[PDB]
Amino acid sequence: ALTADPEVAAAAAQFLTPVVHKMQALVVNGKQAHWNVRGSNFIAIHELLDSVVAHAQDYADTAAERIVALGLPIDSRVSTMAEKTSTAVPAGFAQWQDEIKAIVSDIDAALVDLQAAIDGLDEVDLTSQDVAIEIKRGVDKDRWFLLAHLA
Amino acid sequence: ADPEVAAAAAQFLTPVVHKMQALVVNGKQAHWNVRGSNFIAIHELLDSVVAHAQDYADTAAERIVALGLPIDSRVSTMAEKTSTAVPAGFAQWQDEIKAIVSDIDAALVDLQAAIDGLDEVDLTSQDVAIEIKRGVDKDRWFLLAHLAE
Amino acid sequence: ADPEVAAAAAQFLTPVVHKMQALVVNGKQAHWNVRGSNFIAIHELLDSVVAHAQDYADTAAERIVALGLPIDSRVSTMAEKTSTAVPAGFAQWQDEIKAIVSDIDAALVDLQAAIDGLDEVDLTSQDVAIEIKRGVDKDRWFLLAHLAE
Amino acid sequence: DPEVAAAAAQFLTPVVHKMQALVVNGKQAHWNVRGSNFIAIHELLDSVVAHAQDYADTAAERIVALGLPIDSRVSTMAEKTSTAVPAGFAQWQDEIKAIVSDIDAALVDLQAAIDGLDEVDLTSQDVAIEIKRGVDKDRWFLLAHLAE
Amino acid sequence: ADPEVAAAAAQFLTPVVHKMQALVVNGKQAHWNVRGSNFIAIHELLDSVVAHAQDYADTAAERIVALGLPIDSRVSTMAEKTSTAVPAGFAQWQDEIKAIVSDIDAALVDLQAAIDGLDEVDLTSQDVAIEIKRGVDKDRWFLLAHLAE
Amino acid sequence: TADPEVAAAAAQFLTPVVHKMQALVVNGKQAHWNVRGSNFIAIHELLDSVVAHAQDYADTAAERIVALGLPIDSRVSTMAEKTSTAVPAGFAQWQDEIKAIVSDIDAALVDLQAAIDGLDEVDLTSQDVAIEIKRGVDKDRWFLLAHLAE
Amino acid sequence: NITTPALTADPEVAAAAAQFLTPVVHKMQALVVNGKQAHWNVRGSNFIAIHELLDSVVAHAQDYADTAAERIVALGLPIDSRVSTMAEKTSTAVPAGFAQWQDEIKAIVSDIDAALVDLQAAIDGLDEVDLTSQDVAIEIKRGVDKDRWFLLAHLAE
Amino acid sequence: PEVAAAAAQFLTPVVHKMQALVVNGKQAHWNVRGSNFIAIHELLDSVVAHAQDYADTAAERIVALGLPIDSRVSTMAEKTSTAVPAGFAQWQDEIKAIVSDIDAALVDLQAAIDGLDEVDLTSQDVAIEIKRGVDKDRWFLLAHLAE
Amino acid sequence: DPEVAAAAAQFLTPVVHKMQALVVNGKQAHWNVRGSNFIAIHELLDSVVAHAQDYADTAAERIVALGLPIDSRVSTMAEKTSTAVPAGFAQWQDEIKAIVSDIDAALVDLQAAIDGLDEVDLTSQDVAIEIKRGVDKDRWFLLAHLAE
Amino acid sequence: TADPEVAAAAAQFLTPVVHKMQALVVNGKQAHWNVRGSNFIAIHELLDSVVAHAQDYADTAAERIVALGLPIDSRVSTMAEKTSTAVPAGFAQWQDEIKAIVSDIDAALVDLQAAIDGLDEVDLTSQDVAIEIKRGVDKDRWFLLAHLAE
Amino acid sequence: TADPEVAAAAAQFLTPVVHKMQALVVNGKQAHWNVRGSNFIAIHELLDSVVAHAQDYADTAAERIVALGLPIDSRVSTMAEKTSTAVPAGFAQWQDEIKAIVSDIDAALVDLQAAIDGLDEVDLTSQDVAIEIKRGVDKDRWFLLAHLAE
Amino acid sequence: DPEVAAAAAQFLTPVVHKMQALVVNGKQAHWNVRGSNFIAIHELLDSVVAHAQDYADTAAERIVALGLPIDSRVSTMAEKTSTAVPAGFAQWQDEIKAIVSDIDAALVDLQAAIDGLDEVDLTSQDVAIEIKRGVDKDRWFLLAHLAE
Ligand SMILES: [Fe+3]
Ligand SMILES: [Fe+3]
Repeated sequence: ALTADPEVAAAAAQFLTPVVHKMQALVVNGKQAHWNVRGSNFIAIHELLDSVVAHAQDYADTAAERIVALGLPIDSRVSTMAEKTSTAVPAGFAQWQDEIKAIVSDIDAALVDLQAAIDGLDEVDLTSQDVAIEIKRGVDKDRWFLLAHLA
Repeated sequence: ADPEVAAAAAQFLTPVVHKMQALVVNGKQAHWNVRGSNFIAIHELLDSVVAHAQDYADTAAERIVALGLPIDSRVSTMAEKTSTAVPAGFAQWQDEIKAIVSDIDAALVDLQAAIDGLDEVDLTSQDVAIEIKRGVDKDRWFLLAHLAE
Repeated sequence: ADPEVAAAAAQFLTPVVHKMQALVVNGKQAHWNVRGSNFIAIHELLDSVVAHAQDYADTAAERIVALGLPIDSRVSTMAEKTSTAVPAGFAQWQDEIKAIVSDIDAALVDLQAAIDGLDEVDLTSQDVAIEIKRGVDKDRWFLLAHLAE
Repeated sequence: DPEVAAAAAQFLTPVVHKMQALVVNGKQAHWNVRGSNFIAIHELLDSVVAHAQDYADTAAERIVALGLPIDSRVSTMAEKTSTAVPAGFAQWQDEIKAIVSDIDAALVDLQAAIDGLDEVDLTSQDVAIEIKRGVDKDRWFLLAHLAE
Repeated sequence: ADPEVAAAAAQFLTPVVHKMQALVVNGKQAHWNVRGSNFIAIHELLDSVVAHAQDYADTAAERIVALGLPIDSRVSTMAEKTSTAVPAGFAQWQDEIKAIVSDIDAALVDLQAAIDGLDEVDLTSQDVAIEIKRGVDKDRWFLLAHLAE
Repeated sequence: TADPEVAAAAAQFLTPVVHKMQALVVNGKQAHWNVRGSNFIAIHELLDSVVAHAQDYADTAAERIVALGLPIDSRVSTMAEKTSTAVPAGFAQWQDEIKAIVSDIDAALVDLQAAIDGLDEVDLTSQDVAIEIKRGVDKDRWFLLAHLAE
Repeated sequence: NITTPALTADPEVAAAAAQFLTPVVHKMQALVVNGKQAHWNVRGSNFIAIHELLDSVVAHAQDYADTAAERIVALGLPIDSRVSTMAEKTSTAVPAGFAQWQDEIKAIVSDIDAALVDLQAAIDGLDEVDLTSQDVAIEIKRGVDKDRWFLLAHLAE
Repeated sequence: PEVAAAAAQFLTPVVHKMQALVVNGKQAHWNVRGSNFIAIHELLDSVVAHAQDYADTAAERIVALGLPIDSRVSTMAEKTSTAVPAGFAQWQDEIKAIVSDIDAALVDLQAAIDGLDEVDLTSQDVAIEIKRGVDKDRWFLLAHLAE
Repeated sequence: DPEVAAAAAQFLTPVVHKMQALVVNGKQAHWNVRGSNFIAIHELLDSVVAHAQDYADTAAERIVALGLPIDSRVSTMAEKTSTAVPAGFAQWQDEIKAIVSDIDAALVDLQAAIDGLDEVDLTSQDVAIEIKRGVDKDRWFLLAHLAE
Repeated sequence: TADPEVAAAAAQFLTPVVHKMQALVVNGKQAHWNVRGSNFIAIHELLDSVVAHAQDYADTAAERIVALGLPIDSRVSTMAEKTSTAVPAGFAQWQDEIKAIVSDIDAALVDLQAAIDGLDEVDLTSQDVAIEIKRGVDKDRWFLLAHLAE
Repeated sequence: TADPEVAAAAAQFLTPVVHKMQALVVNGKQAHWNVRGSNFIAIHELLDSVVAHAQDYADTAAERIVALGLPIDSRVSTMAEKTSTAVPAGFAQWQDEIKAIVSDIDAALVDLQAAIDGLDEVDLTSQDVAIEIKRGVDKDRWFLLAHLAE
Repeated sequence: DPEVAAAAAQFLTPVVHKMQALVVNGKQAHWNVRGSNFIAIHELLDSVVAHAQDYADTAAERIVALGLPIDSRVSTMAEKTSTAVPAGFAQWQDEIKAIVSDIDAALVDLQAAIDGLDEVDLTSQDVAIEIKRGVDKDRWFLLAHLAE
């Protein structure tokens, strides 16, 4: 996809690439939490986590395709993703409160990156900014549904 | 209940979870970055490879957990245990297919070991491995038939 | 037919029909009577268990009938052949879960014996028992996961 | 008082037992039915079973919503119900007569629930009236086959 | 017509409209502000209670309008005729359940009054109240079972 | 982590949106039930869709507030203090129902436009919620109003 | 052979259903035919809204005829709703050709009014006799009362 | 007016007979008895839903061309007759009675196809489509008596 | 014989142009219609547009299926068609009359196709017949509103 | 190394299954069109369901052989050479169509059991394919034959 | 009382169409399973759609014959005597699968046109069946052949 | 402020015209496309067409909802619009290139709308941004085919 302004494409890649890596990692780590969660709220949190993962897969895809449509590649191979990301999700079985605290922590780091994209794209490309804004609304809502459980 | 039955099954199935889950991530990579004369049909087919891979990853991982054992499928553990030929950047559809087929071949090696090895251990977990192997053998053919020429 | 092939399946699949269909009735009982902080999630979870049990009971019974033998699964015969831990009246969700898992664990013994017993005799009926065991093992995990810690 | 909750359980409890028993004995007929009408009757019996399970759930939960438990364990249900459904294979005409006989007994309980709840609780009465409309229709779909 | 039939419908169903419509708004209040260990299940359950209450308000109101009489359920009038135990802000789920159960109990008084009052007047409008009462009694149990023991 | 000031300022802009939208649900139903006249079925139906949109908008705005970590007071008593309606008490011709609901919508549009201008310097994510609500509300207003054009 | 289960299990309750629901079936079934006539022939400024609203009134009337008829038959007595009988037992204000939508509405409401009289008589006559059949009449009266309002509201005020 | 007139001449009998078939097929559906009850009760409902569609299609064809249709119950009854029994009947007899009503409708359908042929091929297509469906329905019914 | 394809192209091409034009001009009437019947007519015109797009597709694909190109570019379509749809806001009665006038012109061409394909290609003729059935019905749905 | 015997065995054991399932589609359609008598609608529909299942089993078996890298010859001419039907050439009573279809099914079950036996030692993934087809076909058989238990 | 000529003409002109469409299901599946090369997935899928359409057309044309009171013989053995295919025995490139399929479709179209012309004086209802099948087959043929336009 | 509605009409009007023209020229390309990618490109063009028709409706109804008419008659649309889509049969690479060219022109107008609405009306700006996001994506799906 060409195109007209290499500066617009370069800004989208710069601000949206970290969003892709963190959303795609949240699919893999969210799956881990969903399989390994235990305790009194299992079925609800098991299912809430699968929701979060479905959302994160869709956000990863939207952000990535926005980049590619502007004519730049994205490297989101597993090795790259793992170099660029970190998770607090436990290695094995864990009580639901603890999986929520871990997922909320990964969500918090994605939000830092989404907010950086919103500010960064504001004077360069409002169309790519809108992608980060839409992702941010969905993630802020997921974060509330997770965290409401701990209050 | 024999805990070595569950542990042995987890040992056969864990590589399948790691490889299927990496196939989801690396297939998305190929789905985003593919170019060339067959773009739309391959971009769509890779997405359906990915959706199958995610299901197979879920089926295998929840067999392990149903057997009572945890599964370490964190991003960090997955990268340590898997490797991909999917290119880093834009690539022609033939090259994307070849690389996804190579990742699949390595998954089929672990599925065949799981099928052989579960035969003496746990037939219900064997069946999970056969079911994933049927589906994966079919994706492999859909991909490879494009290069037959 | 081979007269033994049919007789082996009635013998191994019959107790699965009886326990699966008893699990529909006692599942409903738990579903109606369950109380406490997790009511809505467990009320629905149990409904899902009942729906699976009903499907599994049909699949096993219809496999037996397809091979040409009758099945006696009247209320009276089922009560003779089955037992339940589900309480008579209101009970906290933890206790409903333990009671149903107990009932499942008994079904699992009969499924595993059908899997072992069908192995050199009728692989088509063995597949029925395997397919039912997979779903029952998963329903047991969803129930049991609630009681960890 | 609610002696009003107690009346629901008295009049609706029989309904839960007979409907729930109809799910099991209905499935028995469905599996074991034979002969020239197999597929229409096998299907129709599966439809009667689905209805029965719904009615059992509606009656039971009406009782629980009022505050009283229900004992519908397999043992209690067997003690309080009887079936004419044959132990094994049987012609479609015989399965019908057996099932209609099981329906006729439930209908007796539903009518006693309608009459009994009339001066006590119209909301529970309405549950038994709803179930009786469905069970009356099921009985006709079955029995019209033998009309002949 | 006989104008006393429409008049008794409006007299006994109007409070059902006001309290069902109020339960939609105050239900949404509790749905948004609910907090604690059971959040997702209770947040969803309350949304279902709100959807039922909206349907019930509609059914009762259209029965009145179909008999030829108007209904005043503007916000101002509905606020004069109803009150709520739902808190102004964030609250634990046990407290939201108790507040909403309180509101349901007042609507139940009015439903039973309609059922009794419409019995020698209009059995078609009586049936509308009976249908709403069946749904509200079930909703009430779903909420209240979470608090039991 | 994240500026409580931003959240607090955003809740202030969105809170009137929630009260006005939730009131349009109740007032719109009022109009839906009591509307009369030659256009009854079309307008009775349009009002139902207006009510269903309004309820979604109330839910999106309120959920945005709570996602920012703040409570929302939308009890009936509070909503009645902060809102008023032109919808008649009883039976009304469809022309009069449209003019009343348009007047209620117009007042919502004032709060919406204030959210949009004010959130531009506070939170663009919250501002997008208000923009999405105003696009739908604007459209609903035209569908109502086009009827009176002649 | 045989003979066995009775087909008409309660002949007095059967007879009450047939006595009170038969007129319901004939008028509901007639409403389907005459509703379609109005649906086809309606003209004027409200054409499309009215054309469609008449189509739902027709679909309701068909389902109510079916519910009423199958209640009678389930209880064990036949129903004669052949075209010749329904025509003897029913009449319509619906015009023979094209008619403006207000006049179609008035005609349909007049046919619904005659149906409502039969439904109220059924609700009253089944009251001490068969509450299950009564419930069928109540359910139909609720939906017919609502369709009457939808039609009639158009002519207010 | 010529095409409108031809449409009215040929499709009007189709409307009357299809709408009658709805009412008389409903009668057969309620009152059918016998070893084949469920399959025939359900098959008769499907014939009734087709007949209602066919009436609606033929009727709107006439009206779209500018002529009214009188399909009130009194007019339909004056123009149609049925062999459907007044009460309970065995399914073999409901099928013979319904196939009789259908044979009558087929004669009017074929007349409409022959008569619209020099006049209006678009109205003629309505008659053909109805006939295809009604021939199929007649076969589903009649196959049951083939032995 | 290449003259089957040529006849279809000859009789179906004006049908594609007028149906495609009706999508655009009907969208125009859809956006700009005002007055007491707004929502009903705004919806009805969307439905006319959806049908017209389908008719255009069916006719054009019949031509291409027979082996011949179709020139339905905007520029060509505009040379070949005219509309009475007003430039701006108009009352619903006026939108209906202007769309009925564009439909009447489409009917002249459909009828010429039906007559012209009669001795040549009954399969292409069936395409014209099917489109004409649907457009005759649309015209009535519009016009009935003005009967009074 | 890779192993060709796994593929050749699948083709050996699954190919009769493809041809017999595919011929059942065509002969089952024949019985479906030409069936007559007291049970016509129920049998006519039943047979359509058996044909839908048979088409699925053919596809499943074929694509298994293809996925393993080997071609399948299932042209009409080849299929006709390798298969045979008891279905009558013209109209037949439903009891006779049922007997003819059950006979075609019985022959296909012989090949499925040979495939299940033959694949046990060689390729359990393909064996599974045959087991799944056999469960469906065994059940189709019963639904048909139950009508003759009379 | 029914004209024996109407039935006989429909059997005469529609029976070849049933044989050719039913064969196209079988040979189309063969092409679907065995196709290869750069357009695999798009043609694999396009062939399944042509197979489904061919099955629907087979059904429609056969049911028209039986509705008129005549049986039809579409057993595998008869269908094979009466049809032939160019679809290859094994793996083939997608260009050659398209060409083969088009060739089978061209043979069906000559029979469709013969039905349309021959039913014109006898039975317009049966001619309509042939007309409808021909519109769909002419479209399938275009979708296949346009790939070879380069 | 009627300067708002006037801004939306100024900036959104070229969007309505070029999207609506893309429907007609997109159908032309979809009908006439040929070559080794026929079915995938035939289907992709139908999807671009369906998006374009929705983008046109969204932009036009934004203008109308603000209280201004829109002239999108065929004749006005043709005056304001140009296509590079060939008159007849063309290879899929040429149709892609022609359509992409038509999409590039729409994107200039979309960008002018985004930039021009920024200080006037953020609600109409958002319409243009949403349209631009979908149009950028469709352009990529088309153009990725030509990367070799
Ligand atoms: Fe999972
Ligand atoms: Fe919400």
